[PDB]
Amino acid sequence: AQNPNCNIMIFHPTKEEFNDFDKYIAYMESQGAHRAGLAKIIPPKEWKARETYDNISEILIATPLQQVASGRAGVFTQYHKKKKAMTVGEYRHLANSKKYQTPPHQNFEDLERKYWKNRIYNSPIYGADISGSLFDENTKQWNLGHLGTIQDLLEKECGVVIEGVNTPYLYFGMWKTTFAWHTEDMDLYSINYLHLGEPKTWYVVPPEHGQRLERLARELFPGSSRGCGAFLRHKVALISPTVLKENGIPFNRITQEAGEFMVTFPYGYHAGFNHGFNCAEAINFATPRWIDYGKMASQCSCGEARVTFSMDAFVRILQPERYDLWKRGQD
Ligand SMILES: O=C(O)CNC(=O)C(=O)O
Ligand SMILES: [Mg+2]
Ligand code: NI
Ligand SMILES: [Zn+2]
Repeated sequence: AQNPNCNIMIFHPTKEEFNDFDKYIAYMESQGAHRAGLAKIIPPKEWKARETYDNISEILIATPLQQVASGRAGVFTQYHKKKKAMTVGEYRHLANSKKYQTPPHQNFEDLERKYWKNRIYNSPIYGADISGSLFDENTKQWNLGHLGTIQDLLEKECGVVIEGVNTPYLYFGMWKTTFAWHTEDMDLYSINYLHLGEPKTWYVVPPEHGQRLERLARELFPGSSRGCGAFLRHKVALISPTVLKENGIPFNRITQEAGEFMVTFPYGYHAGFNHGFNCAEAINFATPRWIDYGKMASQCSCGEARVTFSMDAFVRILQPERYDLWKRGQD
């Protein structure tokens, strides 16, 4: 078995190897990359996502989210308070202000220390889940707006034709902006490209150990756990690396820098934070190996997690028994 310790692998494809997305994903998994739940892909030195980022300030962040934390430094929830719309220009200016900017620090490790020590005492503002793309339409390789769609994958593998579309989302982050512990909708893959700015640190639990994370989360967030059998789908819970180590949860960590891709694999729980002003683009995707994960994925039926138009059809076809009660939570 490849990668038995489930370490995060880092790939350096050639421009030749970067031409066929599906085949490179299949390659990574032949080397055991999926066992970690997360891989990094450094694009060939000749590749670019677009020529410059000079004109992005006019993107609108229609609903910035102020991420308000409750709990203790290593175990907290966050609630997203909706703020007034602002442009990316305005946001970047806000991220760079004295109140919100990245503090002085020695290196990534010192900054990680400061994040976990001090996160709860500040409420950074996140521009998340904005439909759109920053890839140039002439970028042909690893263009997150030109991937084959999950609906087409399900059609090719399973023969069923469904409604729905699959498009990317932009995330504008600042220091301390946080993504809580989650897997993807329907335990899909994700791919994330860091277009510009400061890094993003990731924590990940190997898919084969995901249930151990869930068991800890039920113990750490006991009221949430009673309210919904899949409350991690709410994307509100944070657990520090220190806490994970204390409870023997297997995990890994890695820092993504501008110009790099990350791929999360089915049922790879991940969480993380932003080091400073940045912009990432991400999208979900599927492969043939995903299908069984999609069949077994948990669902939020309490009605908090409230998920896309396209997810309906995945639940309808892959989880027909759930379909009934799940759409009660989604209606
Ligand atoms: O970048 C972020 O804020 C969150 N991204 C993801 O969870 C992902 O790409 O799967
Ligand atoms: Mg613009
Ligand atoms: Ni994710
Ligand atoms: Zn729920």
